[PDB]
Amino acid sequence: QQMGRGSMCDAFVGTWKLVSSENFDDYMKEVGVGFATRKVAGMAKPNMIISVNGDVITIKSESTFKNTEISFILGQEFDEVTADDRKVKSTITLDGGVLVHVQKWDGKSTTIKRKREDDKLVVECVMKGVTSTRVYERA
Ligand SMILES: CC(C)Cc1ccc([C@H](C)C(=O)O)cc1
Repeated sequence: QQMGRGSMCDAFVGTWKLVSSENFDDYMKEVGVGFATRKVAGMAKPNMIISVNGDVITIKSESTFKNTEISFILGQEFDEVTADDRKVKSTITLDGGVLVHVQKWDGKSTTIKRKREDDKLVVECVMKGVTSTRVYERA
């Protein structure tokens, strides 16, 4: 085994904490999340842990609502059970410097984008015409 080199994806790696959220309840409504789940999920201030090991990216969300973990290879679709218990087919790619996560279920689709902006990790969640912006800071 030799030490691998880095990647552009290293800008995402680390431990992040949610510091702001806008329009998340409206995004969740558009997604189809029920009232009680929306209320509890909207209160959560997760930590998000992003790591890379070879071609495998792991995104771990630790919260008081749910914990989730996904591991994947860019461009390669996988099964995901979301925090609100949708069973989706997901593909994550890069669009420039943006991690683009598309989730498909029940004939619906939503896109989550993660991008570095200054010292922040900005998350855009889009369902149809509804966008929510969530901002993480280094933990
Ligand atoms: C709560 C439900 C809609 C699933 C869910 C949970 C977290 C997030 C964003 C990506 C984040 O990690 O802050 C989007 C969607």
